[PDB]
Amino acid sequence: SHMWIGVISLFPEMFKAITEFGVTGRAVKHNLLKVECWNPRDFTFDKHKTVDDRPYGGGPGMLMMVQPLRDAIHTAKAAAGEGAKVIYLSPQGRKLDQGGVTELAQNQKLILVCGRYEGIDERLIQTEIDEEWSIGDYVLTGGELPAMTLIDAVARFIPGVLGDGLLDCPHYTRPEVLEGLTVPPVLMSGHHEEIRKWRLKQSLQRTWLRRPELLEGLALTDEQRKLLKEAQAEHNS
Amino acid sequence: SHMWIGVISLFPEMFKAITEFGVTGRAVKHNLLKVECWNPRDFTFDKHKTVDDRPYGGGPGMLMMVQPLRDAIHTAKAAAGEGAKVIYLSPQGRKLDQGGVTELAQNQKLILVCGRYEGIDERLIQTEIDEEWSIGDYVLTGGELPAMTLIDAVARFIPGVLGDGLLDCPHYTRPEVLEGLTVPPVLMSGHHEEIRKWRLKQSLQRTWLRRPELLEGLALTDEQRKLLKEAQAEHNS
Ligand SMILES: CC(C)(C)CNc1ncc(C(N)=O)c(N)n1
Ligand SMILES: CC(C)(C)CNc1ncc(C(N)=O)c(N)n1
Repeated sequence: SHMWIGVISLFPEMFKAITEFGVTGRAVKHNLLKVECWNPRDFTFDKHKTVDDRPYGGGPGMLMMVQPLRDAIHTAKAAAGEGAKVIYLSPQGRKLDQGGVTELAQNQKLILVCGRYEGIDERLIQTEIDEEWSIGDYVLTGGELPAMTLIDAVARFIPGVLGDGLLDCPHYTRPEVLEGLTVPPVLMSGHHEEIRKWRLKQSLQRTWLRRPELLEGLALTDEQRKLLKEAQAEHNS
Repeated sequence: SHMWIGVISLFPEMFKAITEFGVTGRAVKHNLLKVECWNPRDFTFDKHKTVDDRPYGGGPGMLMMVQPLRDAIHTAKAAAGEGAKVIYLSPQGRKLDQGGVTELAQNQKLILVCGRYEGIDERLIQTEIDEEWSIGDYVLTGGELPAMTLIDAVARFIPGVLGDGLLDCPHYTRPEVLEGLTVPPVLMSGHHEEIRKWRLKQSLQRTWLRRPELLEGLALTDEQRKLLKEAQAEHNS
């Protein structure tokens, strides 16, 4: 099953970062992921191709001009056909987490609207946007990096693109000793079950130490409860 | 005051997305922000320029090979001189928010290590990395988009790049009526103080409705307490 993502952006060439490189680049080349861009600048009619406009009420910044942006959105919606969810990315949106990625990955078509300047007219959010999403509680110069982050995250769910609430365990590769630090012997034991339990215990320990609030949201298995208790006992010596 | 950011990445051309476009592109052209990239592939010695390696303990994925990555990091550190903080980006790191952006923006030099595959050897985190940071609780195919997100966020603090804990207020531009929706008359009143209070009240209302936990962390001013009370009264009709 493939995924189609329409993007509205003043800087469509930024999207080469995901369409030309790495796992996502392969997904695009293999037609597993399609990314199509529309630029509001192409929908302007004045000589200077104006894409910003002044905010009612004054203020230091500018907003995206409504007409070119609205026309670009409508063109993207026509290209998508029916069933495409239109998303605006901003810090005022629902904060993205891996559960939200999983939800968004259920869509076969998405349209991502990338804001620049101080943002977009509130009435376009009311009339054109289905959902507002944020990649995190911080402020950027534009919505393109958030859009690409979202695309990369959801692309991992497309069948063929790739070859539990806890933080990842530590990983080791060659050499066996690096600046005096050795690989945990269990990882060289060849005992698959002991290795699985070590990695799970490490993930539980790391989540407890670094992000204890994430543990509150989990219903730990019996095995996970035991390994977490073991890790906490070792921490308390 | 300018900022220098060294980047370690297998896909340095992805960084054109921030260095060639928009506000960050201007910052680079004007020498306010410098982004310098080193690619571990350039530090390999085998015929096929191998940059991945197998994890001790088995598993489905690969890790970044230690030697090319270590050598790239050391070269970046030599180029940076003293005082450069080395950051690894992963979901196991401290979660980025605007307060964390402000902290990171105090550095004149940063080195950002971008992981690919299943990540990097834990001992390199111990021996080479000063701080681990996450852009959010979700999983991506590589650390490049997180690195670019971080760069964009901190670049906004560099003097000359640009022309309070609450969500932003709604913004409006032309036309006065859009699909039957009118601009709030206060924004056309020309009354600067009434406009300021309306925007602040809207920010308080939106934060309360969408992200009430963010309000708990704020020490509201008298004015903010009053406007929030007004907005909550209007919500309860
Ligand atoms: C100002 C404008 C909203 C137009 C773009 N800046 C921006 N900053 C942050 C995010 C985010 N955290 O998701 C985003 N989507 N966009
Ligand atoms: C797997 C590997 C860690 C190498 C890169 N994937 C990744 N996914 C997410 C983030 C983040 N949330 O910050 C990140 N920095 N990197």
